[PDB]
Amino acid sequence: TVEKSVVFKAEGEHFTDQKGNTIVGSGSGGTTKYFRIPAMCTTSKGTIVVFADARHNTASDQSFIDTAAARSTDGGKTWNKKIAIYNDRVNSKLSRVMDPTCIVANIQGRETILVMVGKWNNNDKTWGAYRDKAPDTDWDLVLYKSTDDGVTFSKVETNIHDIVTKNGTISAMLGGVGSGLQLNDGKLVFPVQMVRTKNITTVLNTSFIYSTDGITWSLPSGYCEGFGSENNIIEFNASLVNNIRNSGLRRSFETKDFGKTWTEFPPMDKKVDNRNHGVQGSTITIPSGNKLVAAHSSAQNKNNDYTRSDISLYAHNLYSGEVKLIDDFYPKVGNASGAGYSCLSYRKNVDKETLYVVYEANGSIEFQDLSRHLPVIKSYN
Ligand SMILES: CC(=O)N[C@H]1[C@H]([C@H](O)[C@H](O)CO)OC(C(=O)O)=C[C@@H]1O
Repeated sequence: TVEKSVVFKAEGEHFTDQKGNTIVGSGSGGTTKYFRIPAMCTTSKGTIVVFADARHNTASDQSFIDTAAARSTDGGKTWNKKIAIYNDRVNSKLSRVMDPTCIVANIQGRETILVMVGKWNNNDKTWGAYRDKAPDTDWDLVLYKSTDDGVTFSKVETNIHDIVTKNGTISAMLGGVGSGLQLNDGKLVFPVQMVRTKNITTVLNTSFIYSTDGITWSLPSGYCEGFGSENNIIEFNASLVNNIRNSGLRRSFETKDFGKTWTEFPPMDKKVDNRNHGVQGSTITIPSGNKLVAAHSSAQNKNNDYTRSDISLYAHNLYSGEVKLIDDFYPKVGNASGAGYSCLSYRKNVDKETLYVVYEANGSIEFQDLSRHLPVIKSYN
């Protein structure tokens, strides 16, 4: 409901910690240096909540990171900002909570926003390098919830570290990045990515965790293949269908038996090319009369490298398999330090439909209202 705004400004934000002290980052004036990995959830009140890594010192994945949250009640025009989740502060160089996935859901009648992030403290290498232990002792996956429309967040005591430990073949697990979903039966579903222990031949796999209450979670028995593992899931006739990052063409599989076996989903499989290395992308459904349409954002990556230019919106005809570029909403070369991620959010509140996007823009997170494209996306079925 603004057409375009900056949510978090690289070298332009100041945050305080739990005691009220400023967090002196490496940006000019001690600001947070860089923002990455935006996740957006919109509530039934019309409130927009945006999470992102506040990477205080560098754009690097292995650095000092807190999860920042921004809340807008005026359609994305102004943003109220704070830290939603603080890292443990064991190591000032490496302690981090990162890569948010959010869900807005009604759980037993209460509208709740959930945010899940991975947490590390002493690991100095990329998470894919730690495959000895089940799970890695430095890792954890933490879940916070808000029941007051995004204003306060508190930690949820979960059985997630236990189901991973009981599985015995997973070194670490992370959300798929962006947003999860609530199924038509009420269950919460987080798409997940997992690094398997060193003896499993596949390093990475994709799957999901599910819960009825947000507290006790379960893993299905099967695994989808991994590719670039960041992924989202959509519900389509109670198949669950994911859409996975891959170097080159994105992949899409379907489960008809709730996570026991996955087979390629032709309407979305290999339809968008993100070229070299791959990028995270956001995929959601939009109802169109009694049919569904899948809306998707990811980078065109015209330079075929880490600059991941041209973050675009696509519509996927779930019936015919046709794909159409609806809008290249950020038609710029990104910063190779960390670029190209995005998150879509669609909501219809009473009779008002909104389609919003948040994305990485040279270290900052930008917001755009894309609702003007809904007629065109809704026609693709
Ligand atoms: C936890 C973590 O490392 N996440 C990072 C992810 C990961 O490194 C890669 O998917 C290999 O596993 O890569 C990137 C990236 O811009 O490509 C950003 C994420 O923050």
